[PDB]
This record gives sequence, C-alpha cells and structure tokens, in this order.
Amino acid sequence: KVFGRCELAAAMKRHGLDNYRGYSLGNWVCAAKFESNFNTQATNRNTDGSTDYGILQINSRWWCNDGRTPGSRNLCNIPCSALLSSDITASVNCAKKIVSDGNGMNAWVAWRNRCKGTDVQAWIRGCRL
Ligand SMILES: [Cl-]
Ligand SMILES: [Cl-]
Ligand SMILES: [Cl-]
Ligand SMILES: [Cl-]
Ligand SMILES: [Cl-]
Ligand code: NA
Repeated sequence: KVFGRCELAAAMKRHGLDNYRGYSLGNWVCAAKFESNFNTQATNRNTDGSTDYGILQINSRWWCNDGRTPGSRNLCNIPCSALLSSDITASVNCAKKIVSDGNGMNAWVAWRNRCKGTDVQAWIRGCRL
C-alpha cells in the first residue's frame, strides 16, 4: 500500500508514535517518506547481504527473520514479510523497539541525513489529527 502523508500520520498517531521516546510525529512521517516513499512493500538489499523491509526499512541483520541473512538476529520476533503488510502495526511495534535501543532515530540513515534538524512539523501540517 502507498500511504498518503496525512493518512500515514493518522495511522502512526493511533499506534502511539506521536512523541514516542520524545520524537514528535513529524519525525516518523519524514523518516517514512525518505526511507520508503510511504510504500509498505519497499525492499532494498544491503551490501552485507541483509535486506531492509517496509515503510520504515527495518533491517534483517537485527530485527526480523527473512531466512537468508546468516548469523542475523530477529529482535522483533517476526518474519520480515510481516513488515510489508498494508497494516503498519508490525512495523510500528518493531520501530518502537528500535528507537528504544539507545541510538534513537539515528538508526534510520535517511532520518539522520534528511530529517534531523529540519522543521519536521511541516510533514504533518494540514492533516486532521
Ligand atoms: Cl512534528
Ligand atoms: Cl528524494
Ligand atoms: Cl536468517
Ligand atoms: Cl533519543
Ligand atoms: Cl531532503
Ligand atoms: Na534476521
């Protein structure tokens, strides 16, 4: 599913991501925009052989099982394919574990390079929330 900007903001908010670990909603929407262009089916293969999955491009090296990343962990305890669902619940739950782990949203390269330090509230401007 390719979400609209406000549609995704409202889904994220209902799932408890607004101000989660201090990160306002615009941060999450910005990260999703640049990681996946709001497409829950996005996949990208990394050089080490791991793959990134879903709207927030969660990586198989640590967070989900895809059966082809030898030596990896599955800290969210899910198949990576669950992260490609049109229902973003699995992706949100796993992201909450990721952002709690100490590095905050710096775990998302696109957030660090394209969202951090910018006016992220712009990503939710105009939305009914
Ligand atoms: Cl915001
Ligand atoms: Cl772009
Ligand atoms: Cl594996
Ligand atoms: Cl933090
Ligand atoms: Cl940018
Ligand atoms: Na894994």
